[PDB]
Amino acid sequence: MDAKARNCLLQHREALEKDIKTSYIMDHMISDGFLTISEEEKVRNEPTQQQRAAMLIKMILKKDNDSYVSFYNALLHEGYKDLAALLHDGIPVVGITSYVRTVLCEGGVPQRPVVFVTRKKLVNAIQQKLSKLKGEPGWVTIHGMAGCGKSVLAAEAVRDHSLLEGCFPGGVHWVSVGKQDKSGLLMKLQNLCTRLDQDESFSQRLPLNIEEAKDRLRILMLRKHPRSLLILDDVWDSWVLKAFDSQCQILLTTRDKSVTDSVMGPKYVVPVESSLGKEKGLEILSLFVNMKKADLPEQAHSIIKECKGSPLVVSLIGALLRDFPNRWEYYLKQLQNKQFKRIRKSSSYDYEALDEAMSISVEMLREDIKDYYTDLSILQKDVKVPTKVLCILWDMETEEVEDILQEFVNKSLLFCDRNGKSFRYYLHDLQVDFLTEKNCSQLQDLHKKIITQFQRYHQPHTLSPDQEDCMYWYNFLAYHMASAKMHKELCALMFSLDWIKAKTELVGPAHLIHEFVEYRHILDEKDCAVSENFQEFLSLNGHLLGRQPFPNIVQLGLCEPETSEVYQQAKLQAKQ
Ligand SMILES: Nc1ncnc2c1ncn2[C@@H]1O[C@H](COP(=O)(O)OP(=O)(O)O)[C@@H](O)[C@H]1O
Repeated sequence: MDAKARNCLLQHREALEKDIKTSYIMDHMISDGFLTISEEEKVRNEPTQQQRAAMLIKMILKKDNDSYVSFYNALLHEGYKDLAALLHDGIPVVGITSYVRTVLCEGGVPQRPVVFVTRKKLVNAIQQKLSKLKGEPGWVTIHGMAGCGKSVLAAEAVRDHSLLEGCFPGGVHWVSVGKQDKSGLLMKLQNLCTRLDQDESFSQRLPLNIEEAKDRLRILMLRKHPRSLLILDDVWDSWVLKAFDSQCQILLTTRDKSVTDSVMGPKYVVPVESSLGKEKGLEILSLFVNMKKADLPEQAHSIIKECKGSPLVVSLIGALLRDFPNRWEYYLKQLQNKQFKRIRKSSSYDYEALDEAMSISVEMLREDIKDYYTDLSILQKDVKVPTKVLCILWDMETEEVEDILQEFVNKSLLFCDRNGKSFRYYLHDLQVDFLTEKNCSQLQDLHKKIITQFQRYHQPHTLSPDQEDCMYWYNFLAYHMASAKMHKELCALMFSLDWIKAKTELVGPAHLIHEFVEYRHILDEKDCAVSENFQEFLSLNGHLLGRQPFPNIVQLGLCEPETSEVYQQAKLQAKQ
């Protein structure tokens, strides 16, 4: 390579080694043809994250100008903005540019699926509607059935330099919404407000209710993110859309086109066909198995027919065929002879083919990871979970956890959004439904497992927002205990001035109040009454909690009726 390049590479090596995770970086470099499979295997055998990184950078140092740029592009693709900035210095000569790769990563837009086929006519129709917004507020709605590929479409539509530069110089921000209640949407809006004001030029505290969050979003889009697009993935209710109605440009996906009825301004719509066509389905298969479409066996056309146009199902089956290469007849027959049993029968969706594909794929998991996949049945819809949460669940180190999860990801059984060093894992809604149904009888014990494992790494009072899993536990500790039916632990957590103080000072009272209401049904008569004590203490004082300067929770508790357990706890602390 160039002298600029090497000096620059050699110069930033320790910075690179320190921070980069190599797995998805190498996936890109392999695809670009600048890194071999044995080179990957040699890197993956290094015992640690940094030694994997050291090994790779050593290999790249003995490599041409194009590898540097490929590696540069993997860094942007994977969210290593600041490390790539240091490599920009030494960049040699060699619709998706570096600009697109950085803008989308910055906005948290999902990377392309493991295997990806173009859908040009749909992508162009979305881009055409987005180009009609002309720097003014408006709504573009992508609508169609669950799993038809809307979110992949929305991400591809913005994966374009001219559109981005010409229409949205302020960038794009992706919000994963899904089906939400008020406190669920609030959690999403709080996280969004944090993302949109990183340099902290506006309030350090979170919005504490939907009205405040709507207002803060309005200010951040006006003052920080003018001429930008907000992308809302999977909106179920028109009331949710009103929370975002703040003079913005919005692209959203939905199963229900009527979600835009409570909202005003320019409205454009792109219907997505319920089924991927035969040829595109075959193309997905061919890319998974690495052959030309015309060289596919005869079973391929039958398999596509059995997949009923669902790209998730086609992908599950394609990954199986890649993994077990001469079994086309065997897997066609399993798909035709459907053995899986849906209890929660009907839906807004035909599960038949997805259930069977999931069932076959899960069955073929090598035996020492089958139980790990079962554990993921406790993952919720529309929650992207940080690696650390699974380290805790499995008592394993980060490298080992991430390796196991990549095996699921590579089989389309799991998804991973990468922003540089931060890794977050999620399931498609339809996969949550499958696991919940498959493992229904284990679900309580799995929820109990996470609480048991959490209690060896943390204490509730030990939780701090610098750590990557912090908000997961504030948001979902009570949820998991209640799902585990662990009434004792739930009471010990929630019937606590300390917990109220800690949680309200971060996120305010609203979710807490909802958790008291939602989980009260698992409690005996005695604890149910104390639940109500705490709930009314929070509702009474709800305007005060989480607002700086923070109220004295002991003083507030001493204003509760003397029969109240809140008062009795407040009395003890006052003395102590
Ligand atoms: N263009 C595409 N090429 C390859 N796979 C796709 C494509 N679109 C969707 N998929 C597959 O289908 C799954 C579901 O797509 P997604 O966009 O999440 O659907 P929806 O948002 O409509 O529920 C993805 O995780 C991926 O496996």
